[PDB]
Amino acid sequence: PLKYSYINKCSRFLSDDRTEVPQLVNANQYSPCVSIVPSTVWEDGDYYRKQLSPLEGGGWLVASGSTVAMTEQLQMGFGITVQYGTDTNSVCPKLEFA
Amino acid sequence: QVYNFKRLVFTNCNYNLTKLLSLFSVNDFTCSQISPAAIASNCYSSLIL
Amino acid sequence: YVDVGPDSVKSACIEVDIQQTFFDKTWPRPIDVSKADGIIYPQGRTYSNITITYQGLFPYQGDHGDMYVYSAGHATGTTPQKLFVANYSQDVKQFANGFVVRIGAAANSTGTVIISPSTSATIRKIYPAFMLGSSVGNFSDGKMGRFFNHTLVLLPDGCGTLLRAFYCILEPRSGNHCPAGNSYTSFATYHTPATDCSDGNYNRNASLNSFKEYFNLRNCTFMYTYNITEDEILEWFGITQTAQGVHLFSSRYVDLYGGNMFQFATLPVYDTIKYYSIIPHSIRSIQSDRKAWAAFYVYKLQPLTFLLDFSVDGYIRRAIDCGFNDLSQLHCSYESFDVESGVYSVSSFEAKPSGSVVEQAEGVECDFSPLLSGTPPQVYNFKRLVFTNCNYNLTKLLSLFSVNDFTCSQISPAAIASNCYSSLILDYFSYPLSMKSDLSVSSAGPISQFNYKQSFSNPTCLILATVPHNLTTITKPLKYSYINKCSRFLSDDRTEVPQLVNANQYSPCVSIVPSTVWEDGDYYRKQLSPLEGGGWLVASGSTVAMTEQLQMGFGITVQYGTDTNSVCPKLEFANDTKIASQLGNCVEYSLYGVSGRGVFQNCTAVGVRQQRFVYDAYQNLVGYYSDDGNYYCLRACVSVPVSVIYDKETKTHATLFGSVACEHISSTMSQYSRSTRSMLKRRDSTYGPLQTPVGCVLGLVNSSLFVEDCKLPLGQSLCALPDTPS
Repeated sequence: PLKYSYINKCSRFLSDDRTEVPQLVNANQYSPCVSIVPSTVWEDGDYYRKQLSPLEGGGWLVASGSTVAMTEQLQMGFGITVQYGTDTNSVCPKLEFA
Repeated sequence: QVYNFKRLVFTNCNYNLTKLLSLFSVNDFTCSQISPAAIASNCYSSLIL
Repeated sequence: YVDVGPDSVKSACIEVDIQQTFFDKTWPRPIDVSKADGIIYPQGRTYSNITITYQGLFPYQGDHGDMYVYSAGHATGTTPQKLFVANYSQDVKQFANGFVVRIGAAANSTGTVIISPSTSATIRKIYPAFMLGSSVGNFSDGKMGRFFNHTLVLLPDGCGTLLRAFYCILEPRSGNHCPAGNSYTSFATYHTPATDCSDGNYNRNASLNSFKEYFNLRNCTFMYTYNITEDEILEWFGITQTAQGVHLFSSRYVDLYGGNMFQFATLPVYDTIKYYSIIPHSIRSIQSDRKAWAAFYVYKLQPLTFLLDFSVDGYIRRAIDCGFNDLSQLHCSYESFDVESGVYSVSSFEAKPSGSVVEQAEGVECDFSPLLSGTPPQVYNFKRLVFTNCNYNLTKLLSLFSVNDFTCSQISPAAIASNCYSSLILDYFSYPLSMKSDLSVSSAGPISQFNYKQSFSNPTCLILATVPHNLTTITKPLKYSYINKCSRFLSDDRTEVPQLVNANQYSPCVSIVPSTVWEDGDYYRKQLSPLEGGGWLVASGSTVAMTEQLQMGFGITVQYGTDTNSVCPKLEFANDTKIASQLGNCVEYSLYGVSGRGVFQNCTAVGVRQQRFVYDAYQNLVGYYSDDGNYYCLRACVSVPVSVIYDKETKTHATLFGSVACEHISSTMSQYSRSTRSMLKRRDSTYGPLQTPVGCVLGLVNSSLFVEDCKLPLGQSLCALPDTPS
C-alpha cells in the first residue's frame, strides 16, 4: 500500500447540530462510513463527510483516519473463522483413506 | 486497508494450511475458543478467511 | 470481470406506462402454519414422527403477504405497443431478515387479464424478477429505486425454465425512456412470446436483453444460471442472508407436494442487503393472445418459535406459531398439538403507557437585562457579558430590537440560537447603521481594524439592530464614535508600527481615547515609558451624528463543550403540551433523574415534607412531592391476569379476565398480551362481555343451568359447561 491506513472515527451528526451518534463496527460487517472514506487515507488526521439521505432522517455521515509509514517488507494480517454443521461439512483437511 | 477487507468463503474443498504457513513469517499466532492445532485438523461446513 | 456478453445495441427503450390502478385487487392469503406453509426445513438434521420444537426465521402466521401481479403490456391488433406495468418499481422496501414467497398458487384456475380485464383470460404461473442492494436513491428524473454500486439481479430469462443471478454495477442508459434519459418514466423488463420461448428454441437471453436496454451491465463480479422445469403445482421460494453469504431456498427442488423448503443454493455475496424491490415486467404477446397471470405473494421472516410436527418420512406436516395467540402458547408449553382439556392460566396484559411526565429544576435564565438600559458604549469600548450554566432564549432577546443585520461566521445565524454550548458570550455597543458596511470579521474597514474583532477559533456572530420607541430606559451618545487610527510611533520618532485590534479584545489605544470622540478627526498621543521600549501611542477617531432611535451592534461568541455544554435554550414548556403532571393513567416519568412508569393521583400529604420521595420497606416509590406544593401518590401500574377454558372434546375455548371486571373490557385490546384476540372473536364477535362473581368473561353464555360437575369449574358456584355431544 502507499501507506498503511485506518479509520479512527465513524459517527453520524444529528440533523439539529447539537449531538452526534457513534457507529461501532458490527461483527462480520463493513462499517457504514466506508461509503465516504477514500481507498487510502491521503494524510494523517483527514476527515470526510456525506450528507445522509432524507430516508435516514437527515444529518451527516462523518469519518476520520490515520496512517502508518510503509515498510521494507509488507506487513499483513488475517482473520479466520469457521462454521459448524452436519451434512454440510464439505470442507476438510486433505485426506487419505488407504 | 483495514476497512476494505477481502473475504474468501471456502466450501467443498481440501486443505493443507502448513503450505500457507511456509509462505510467510508469522509474527503473531493465536486462536479463540479452539486450540491452534485443532482448527487446522477440524473438518467444517465452511472455512472463512 | 464476468463475460456476460455484449450489451443491447439501442440506448432506446419501449416506453413504460404506469397502469397501477388496473392492478388493484384484494386477495390476501394468510399463512396456514398448521399446514407448515412457508416453513423452511431445519439445517442438516432429520427426524421421525416425534414432535420437536424449534427457533429460527419464519413467516408470521397472520401475515397475509404482499401481492404482486404481472400482466401483458399494451398491444393492439396483432402487434406490440408501449409497455403497461404496475408501479412496483417505486416500491422500495427495507430488507428485513429475508422473505419467502408463494408462487403459482392460482395456476390451473382462471381470472382476468387485469390490464385489460374484460378479456377474462385464464391464469398461470409467472416468475418475478427482483433487485437487491445496500443503497437506493433517485434516478436522474427524480424517480425512486435507483440502486448504487453493485446490486443483485434475480432475473428469469425467457421461460421460467432458465434463471439467472447477477451481482453487477448497473449503468443507466441515455436513450429515450431509459434511466439516464430525461424522457424516463419507470424501469421495467419484458418478454416477447412471438420470438422468445420458441418451443424448439427457448430464448435464453430474452429477458436479460430487455433488461440491457435500460441498464448496461458494468464490471459484473458474479453470474449464475439454473436449470428449471415447468410445474403448475404451487411452489415456495425464499431468501436469507448471513456472513457466509445469501442463501436461496425452495420447496420445488425437494418437497414438491408438502411445500417444505430446502436450501437450493447459496451465493458468495455477503454484502449486506439493506433494500429490496421487485422489478415490473411485461408480456409482449399479440393482443388477443395476451395471458393473465397467477397471483404472487411475499411474506416476511421473523425470529419466532414453533412446534414442529414431523412425519416419519421427515417432512414437517404441521406447525404452531407459539406467539400467535394464547391457545398456541399453551400448545407450545405442553409440546403438543393436542392439549388435554382444562382451565389454564395464560400471560397477563401489560396494560398501557400514557404520555410522559417530567419534573426538573427550571428558572436559571441567562442574565441579559444590562442591554436594556443606560447609554451603550462606543464600539471600541464594547461591554461583555459571559454566561455559563444557564437557560436562554436568544430569539426572545432579539425581539426587543429591530434587527437590520443578522450574520455569523462558521455557524448559521439560526443554529447559534438553538445549539447548546459550554458558554455564551455577548458584546454590546452603540453603532450607527451608516457604518454597517464596515462591520464584518473580514472587513477592510476601520471598525474591524481598530475597534472590534472576533476570534476564528470559536463560532461568532455580528448583529445590527435598532431600539423601539417603547424601550425608554435606553439612552444614546452625543455622537456615535469609533477609532480610525491606532498605532505606536517607534522610539526613533520616524518609524511607526500599526496596532490592529486583537481578536475579542479592546485596542491598546482605548486607554488614551475619551469615552466618546468629541469631534470627527480628533486625535490623541501618549508618551511611552522606557519599559515599553519608548515611543508614542498614537490614535484618532471619527464620528457619526446621533439618530432618533439608538442604533446598536452586538458581537456574540460561543464555546462548545466536548461534554461541558451547560448553556442551552431551555424553555419552560413554551410551545409544548405542559406535561409537569397527569392525574393520570400509566405515564412514564422522570423526577430529577429518578425514573419509572406509573399512575399518579392527587392524594393527601405524609411527612417528612420536602424529602420529595416517599418509599416503602421494599424501596418502591410510594409517592412524590411536586414543586406545585402538592403531594401525589404513585401506584405504578397494574396488569390483567388472564386464563382460558379449553374444551378438548369439542376443540373450543373461552376466556376469563378475572378481577379486572368488564368495565375495562372491549372487543379488541390496545394493551396487549398477544399478537391477536381473533381466536375469541370466532364466536365472540357477536357477543358482549359477561360479568361473573369471579370476573368478566367472553363466550360463556348465561344458561343458568344447575350441574354437579362441569369438568371445567371456575371455582365458587361458577361452572363452565361443554357444548353437548355430537
